[PDB]
Amino acid sequence: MLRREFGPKYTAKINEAEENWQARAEAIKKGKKQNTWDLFEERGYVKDTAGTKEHIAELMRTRRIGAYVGIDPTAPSLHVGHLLPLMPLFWMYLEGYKAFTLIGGSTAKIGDPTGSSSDATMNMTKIHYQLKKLWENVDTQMRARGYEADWARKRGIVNNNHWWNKQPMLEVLRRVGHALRIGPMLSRDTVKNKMTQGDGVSFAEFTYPIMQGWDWFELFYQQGVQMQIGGSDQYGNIISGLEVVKAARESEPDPQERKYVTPKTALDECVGFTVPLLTDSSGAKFGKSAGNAIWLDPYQTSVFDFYGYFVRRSDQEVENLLKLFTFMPISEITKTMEEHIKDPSKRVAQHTLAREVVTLVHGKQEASAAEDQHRMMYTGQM
Amino acid sequence: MLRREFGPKYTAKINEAEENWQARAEAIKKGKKQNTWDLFEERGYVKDTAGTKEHIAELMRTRRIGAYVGIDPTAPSLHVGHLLPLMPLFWMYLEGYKAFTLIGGSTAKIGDPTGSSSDATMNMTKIHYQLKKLWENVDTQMRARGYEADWARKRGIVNNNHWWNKQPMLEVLRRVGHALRIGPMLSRDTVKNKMTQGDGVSFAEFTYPIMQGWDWFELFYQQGVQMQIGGSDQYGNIISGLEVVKAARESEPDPQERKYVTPKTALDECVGFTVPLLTDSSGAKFGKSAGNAIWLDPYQTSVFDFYGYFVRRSDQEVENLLKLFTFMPISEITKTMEEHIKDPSKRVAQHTLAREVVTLVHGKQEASAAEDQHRMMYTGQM
Ligand SMILES: N[C@@H](Cc1ccc(O)cc1)C(=O)O
Ligand SMILES: N[C@@H](Cc1ccc(O)cc1)C(=O)O
Repeated sequence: MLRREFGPKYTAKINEAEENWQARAEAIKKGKKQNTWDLFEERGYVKDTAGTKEHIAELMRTRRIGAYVGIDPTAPSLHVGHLLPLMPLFWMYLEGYKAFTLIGGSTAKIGDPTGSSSDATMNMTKIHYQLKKLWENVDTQMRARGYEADWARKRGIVNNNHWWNKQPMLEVLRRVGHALRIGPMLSRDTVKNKMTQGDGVSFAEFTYPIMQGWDWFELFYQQGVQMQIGGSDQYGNIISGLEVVKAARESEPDPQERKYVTPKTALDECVGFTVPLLTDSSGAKFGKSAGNAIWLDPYQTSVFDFYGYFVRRSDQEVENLLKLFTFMPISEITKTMEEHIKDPSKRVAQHTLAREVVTLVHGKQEASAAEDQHRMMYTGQM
Repeated sequence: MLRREFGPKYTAKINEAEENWQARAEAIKKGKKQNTWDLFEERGYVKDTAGTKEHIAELMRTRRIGAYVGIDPTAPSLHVGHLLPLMPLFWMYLEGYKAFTLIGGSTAKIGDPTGSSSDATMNMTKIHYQLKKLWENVDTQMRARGYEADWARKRGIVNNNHWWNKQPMLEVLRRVGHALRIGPMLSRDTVKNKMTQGDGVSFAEFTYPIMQGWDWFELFYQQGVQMQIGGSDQYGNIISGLEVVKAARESEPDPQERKYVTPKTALDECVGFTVPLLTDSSGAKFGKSAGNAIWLDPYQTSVFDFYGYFVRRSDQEVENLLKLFTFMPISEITKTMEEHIKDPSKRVAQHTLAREVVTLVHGKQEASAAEDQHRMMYTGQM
């Protein structure tokens, strides 16, 4: 598909960015530079892919694509469980892609089927605040990890209420509703599970993945977003989302828009993947400690208790978590584990994980103070 | 539910209309006047009811309700098959109810699952034209059948593009999507038929009865329409429509609107019914002659051929069709059949049916000329 028209000044910068991206692409082809896709694989972020690995790898190599993660504001704080899909997104941002965190302002009212507006508006506000705060810390870490400035690197926070507040139903149905079949939607475990056992599925719940697909269409249209990264349970939604985006791009009625939105080549298609489901060996969900989430908000979970959660991670899982939840180069993680196995009881690896994650969420100062506290002769049980 | 506020002049007329309606209601209770519901039963219009017969009868007795029939403009002309659901609607209009023919301008693009916009806009225009023309002939017949003027009697033509062009999807999902379960929607023959055999069901097709339900909500809200009359195959849609309307009325967030839209009493609820499926004893669908519809448009089906269709109706079915497709009092139909059985070969009953239906669709002059032609010594085969 053709690039849209812009002014002469923006255009020059876009061309230079494309030239830079292609030098990067050739460096990857020659093996001088690791493809961010191969980084995803090496660090353990890839569970399921919508699109082949080879497809996604070559898209990532050849194009400075946009990617996104959606988050439904179902509570006033994010918790550490939310961090997992965000990490590969943050890596792409560090690498100079365009990366978006979409707040599901409208879609949280429908609710993602499993597997008051006063409060819901407050939650939206707080999630936006927290994502802005976290994105700022990503910038801090970008700078600390030696990544250079890049004009074409982009981050954003989008709320899907931007289109859902007024998006006509008729248009959605006409642009994608004829293309989407309910059999495949119904022939997916999440739907059959909730219908056979549980209290059935509402039309709104049934429609949720169509709305999430239209979200992706809106991000593709507006920001060139070709990739969705999803939580471990989002594979089905990503598959449906791809169908919705494809239908929408193929049904664009204006021939002038079709030049920009209708795919012309194989790599114009959208792609997605999901991150692993993280549990410990006792079955505990990552980010749950006792009957409680480990919140990013210090007013819900103290920094000390946030650090505590990570310092208590098992020796079995800690290397995997260093790869997933830090921006440490693999060589640095290898050296940490080398030190750690000299005497695991010292919890070198876990203190490192804690320091790195607290540093990302709460900053280096808070991280240092929390570490000091967790190295005192008494630290609680718990 | 309370009546909305109006000016002092309109208000007085509404009160008088209500007083007149209540005198009528009491006349029905005392057996001086036939309930229009019992007229429906006597003339053969009732197939299935959404709501009990007793419910619908008492609603009709006690309230000057609004009723509607929806027609999807899938072709440039209506045909005589369309007349069947319209006839009880026209009877209500004659009796002083409020009666609407809704054109499915937006919903024809989705298509009612079974059991170009240049052309589709042209079809919309032509259907509106034809319905205006037919409604005018209803007025003519109203006057010829001795019905007196009534300020509160009302007819209208509405196109659902009036709301569908801009109606936000989010609002529809929030107001009725949590209340509607896909199991009952899926556990209906039309859906299972088209999914098991046939090429499946699109999301748009699956959503069609929700849109038709919102249509009814819009007509309830705007015009006090509590009744839908449907074609023989519309029972499932009417049941779903009732659920959508109920959900919408119960979910109204504004307490000032709830006084008007949220039901307070048993008779505030909506109701519907369907008309019979008409076939002859050879299995031919009513209004199909050879492989062709009998169109209301003289440019597609000549008046002579329209009359011809009715004059050829069987002796077995003709009394039933006189009741369904004419405004003849039962006593008049009884006298016609009395004359007819003296010598059926003269086709007295069928010429009467033809005259009456042609008179409604094409006018008395065209009816007279066509009868003259069909009484010539040669009339064609066919
Ligand atoms: N469905 C995702 C969140 C999400 C919302 C909107 C989107 O467009 C994408 C993702 C979840 O709840 O886990
Ligand atoms: N579904 C009906 C037509 C219709 C359309 C819209 C309505 O709101 C009601 C009825 C049919 O095609 O037979």
